[PDB]
Amino acid sequence: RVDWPEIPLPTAETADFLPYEATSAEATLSALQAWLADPAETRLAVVTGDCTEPGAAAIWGLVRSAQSEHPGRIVLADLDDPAVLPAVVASGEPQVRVRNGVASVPRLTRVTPRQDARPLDPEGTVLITGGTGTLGALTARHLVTAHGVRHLVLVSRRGEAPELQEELTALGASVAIAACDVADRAQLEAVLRAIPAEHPLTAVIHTAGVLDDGVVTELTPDRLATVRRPKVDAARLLDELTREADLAAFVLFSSAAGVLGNPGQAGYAAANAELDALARQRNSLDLPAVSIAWGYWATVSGMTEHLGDADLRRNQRIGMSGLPADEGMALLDAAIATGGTLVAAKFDVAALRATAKAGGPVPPLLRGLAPL
Repeated sequence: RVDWPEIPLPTAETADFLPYEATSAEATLSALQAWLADPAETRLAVVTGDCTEPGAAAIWGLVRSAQSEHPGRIVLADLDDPAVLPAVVASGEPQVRVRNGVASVPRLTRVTPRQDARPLDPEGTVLITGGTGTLGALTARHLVTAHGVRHLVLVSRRGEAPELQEELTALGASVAIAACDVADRAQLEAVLRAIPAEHPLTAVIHTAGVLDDGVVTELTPDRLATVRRPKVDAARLLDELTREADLAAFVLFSSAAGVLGNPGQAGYAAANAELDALARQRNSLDLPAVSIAWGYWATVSGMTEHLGDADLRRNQRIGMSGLPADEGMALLDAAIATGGTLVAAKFDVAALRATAKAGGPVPPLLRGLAPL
C-alpha cells in the first residue's frame, strides 16, 4: 500500500528549481517535454493536487515514470503551498507531499487483509472488461471454480471468446460474452442491460486496455487518451452506470508502473494511477472498490505480451518477478476482501536490502521495505 509517513523538510531557504503547478495529465506532458528540451539542468518542481483525485494521480503516475526516466531532475511535489517547494526540492525526494507544514513521501507497506467484504452472490453476475484478454480469461477460471460464479458478462472490444465460452459454460456458468467497449457510452449501457435481473450484476472487474509504452519525449497526448480510455474512461463509466447496480466488489486492474513509476511508461502509469484514484473516491464513498497495481505477470497475456527479456531484467531490477496465475489470483481474493487501492506484486526484499546496504539507488516507495 502507498503509505505516507511523516518526515521533516530540510531547513533550506531556496533551491535552484523551475516551479510549476500541474493541471492535467496532457498538460504536464507538454510542459515536461518543454523543460526536457532545455540543456540547462534545473530540477523541474512539478506541483500537483491531492493525489487521491484521479487527475492528480494520473499526473503523479505520469511524472513517476518520468522521474524513473530522469531521476534527480523532476520533483513531483503535492503541495497546497508553493512556499515549501524550495524545501521540497532540497529534500532530494522526487515526490514529496507537504500538508499543514509537515512533509510526507510515498512508501510501500505490507497490507493486512480484512475478511469483511460483502459476500459475492452465488446467483449474481460478474462483469469483466477485456474478457478475451488472458488476464480477463484468467479471472474467469478462478471466478467459476473458486468463487463459484454462475453468471458472467465478459466484455471486450471484439467480445467473442468461444473457447472460453465453451469452457466456462461447461462448468455451469451463464457467461454472456458480448462485443462491447466499456468506455463507449452506447456499448456499455446496452450490455449492462443484457445482465439478467434474476442474475443481477455483483462484481465489476476491469482488465480491458491498450499498451503504448514510450518515453516522455516520444509520448503524445493521443497515446495518453488511447491508453486511458479503455482504462480510465472505461472504469469511470463503470462506476457511473453501475453505482446503482448490486455490486459486491469493484475490481480495477492497475499496474506497478502507475504507483512506482517505470521508465518509458509515462502514459500507462498515468492511466493506472488515475484508475486507482477513481477507486479511492469510490472506496471513500463507502461503495466497495479495489484497484490493484499488478506487477509483472509470469503468464503471457493479451496485455503484458510485449514485455521482453530486457524488460524482464528491468522489472527484476526493482525486485519484480514473474507473477504466477495462482499467486496473482490469490492476491485478488484478498484484494477484493481488503478493498481500497493496493499493490499486489512480488518484490525481492533481499535484493533491495542488499542494494540499499551496498549503496544503490532504492526508489522512495521501495525505501519503506528496505530502508537504511
